Amino acid sequence: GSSGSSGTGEKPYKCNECGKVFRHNSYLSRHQRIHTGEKPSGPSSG
Ligand SMILES: [Zn+2]
Repeated sequence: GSSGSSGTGEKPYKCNECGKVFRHNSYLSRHQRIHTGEKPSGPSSG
């Protein structure tokens, strides 16, 4: 799971939820999606 307070990769774009690394942000943002998604707790955006 989340084993590592701070991770350093060879790419400027790396996921924190899983840890995987990507080349472009687009792929990162779209990917992170698989993580996000849950009941609304606090008002962030609307
Ligand atoms: Zn991820």
